[PDB]
Amino acid sequence: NLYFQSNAMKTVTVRDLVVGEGAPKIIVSLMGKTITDVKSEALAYREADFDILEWRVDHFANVTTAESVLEAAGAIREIITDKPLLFTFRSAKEGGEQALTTGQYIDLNRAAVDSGLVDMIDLELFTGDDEVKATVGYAHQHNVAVIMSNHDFHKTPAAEEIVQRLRKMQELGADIPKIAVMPQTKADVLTLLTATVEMQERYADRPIITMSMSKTGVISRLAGEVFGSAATFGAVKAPGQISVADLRTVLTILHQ
Amino acid sequence: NLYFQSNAMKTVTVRDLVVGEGAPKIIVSLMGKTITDVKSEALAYREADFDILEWRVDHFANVTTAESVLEAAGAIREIITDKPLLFTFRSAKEGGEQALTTGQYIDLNRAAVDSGLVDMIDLELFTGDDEVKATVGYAHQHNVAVIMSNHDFHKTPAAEEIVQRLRKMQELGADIPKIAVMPQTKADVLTLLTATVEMQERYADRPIITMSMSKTGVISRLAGEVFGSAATFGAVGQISVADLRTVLTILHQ
Ligand SMILES: [Mg+2]
Repeated sequence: NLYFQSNAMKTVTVRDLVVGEGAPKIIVSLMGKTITDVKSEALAYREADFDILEWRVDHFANVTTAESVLEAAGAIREIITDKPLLFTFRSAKEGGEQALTTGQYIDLNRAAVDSGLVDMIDLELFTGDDEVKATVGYAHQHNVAVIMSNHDFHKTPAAEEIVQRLRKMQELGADIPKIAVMPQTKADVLTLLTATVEMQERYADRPIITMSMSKTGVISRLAGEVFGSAATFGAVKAPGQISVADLRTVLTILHQ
Repeated sequence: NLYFQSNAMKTVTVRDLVVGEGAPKIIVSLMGKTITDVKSEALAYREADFDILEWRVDHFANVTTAESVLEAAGAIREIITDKPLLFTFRSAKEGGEQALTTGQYIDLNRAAVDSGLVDMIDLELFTGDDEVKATVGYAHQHNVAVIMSNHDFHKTPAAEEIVQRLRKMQELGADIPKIAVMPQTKADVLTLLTATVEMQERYADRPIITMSMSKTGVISRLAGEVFGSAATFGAVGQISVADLRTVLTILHQ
């Protein structure tokens, strides 16, 4: 556990991966219900050309048993030994598969920070300012980086509001602010790109991750190098996801 | 000559190619100075995967000699027998390599129409309203389609102005309005895409082609299926024709 960050090139370096420099990094997510399912996925992903491995812990059936989470994290880390591992429990409020109280959610993340098996944790911006601040501090004290997140699965907020949220994430100490929004029109995709550009230009001093969801928003997953998003999600493995192989092809074609 | 057009799906069909439907089409350009150069380019492009061949006539040294231009169109057509051929003299004012009087430019396009060898001509929006109306009429009377164009190589107009130009092209009878603008900032690229969406959804009853130039605007060359541009330019920072098709296919699903 040790990561670096620079406000000159606006980068975060974890496990030798420099987020915020060069081409957008590909994040793939593990969604298994059991420990063996998580291993099957990790084995299947090991060959794929991705950069960061995200474990969606809300899909894990035994998330309330500390020993089981630790065992599954340990199993992933022994299959994917050199790529950064991001621990993500998506809350029910923001589309996650299970529900946990605020207290449990914070304890889960603190336990993931303690394990030494994860390089990063995902904390939701709207969890509560006191709780967010406390958990960011704890993660940082253990050399664990924080991706702070916010999702709107049904609409796209005004560009100014998207910018405001990303700024608040920086205010709260996020190492990498992250926002995903849902377009209802084609203009909404451009609104998300506008917000990304404005944030990068006016306020960002670290990498940021942004996305417009659905088939309509797929260009937001491809044009990060120009518009300013530092990472993008792909499936190894709906009609609005793009395969990791195809994402890598496009990113390479667009790389400058 | 023969082409079709439909305001239902907003398409123009020329030599079996349906512009405005499915994935955006790829236009490649011939830039040769001599008929021999033009022939070599066309031969080299013949086995590339592109949809429309554009002849950039302003690059042609013998443009003022009517028989030379006709012989060169004939030579291209012998090599590229199945793809639509777009005849384009880019004027000096809009970045073209040579200068012609308005009259000479109109005579050149009329001669192209008369040849029967070209499927489409490019006419510049700002050529002059009387001349544009007369030449669109002439092309149409001979079943030649018109791509009406406008370029700004140094800046991006306001979104409303981009839309206004595209609407004016429609009003003047363009089969396919086309605009290419240069971004000075990242936001300018988004302004071009915004204008594209606005035009296509609110006013267009036919295909439109839009582009934000430079490496910064590459996304405008890839995302036409969603935002509304019907075609994009490639060559056989710039993305190649092979790579362009790869990405367009990926986005088409
Ligand atoms: Mg169309």
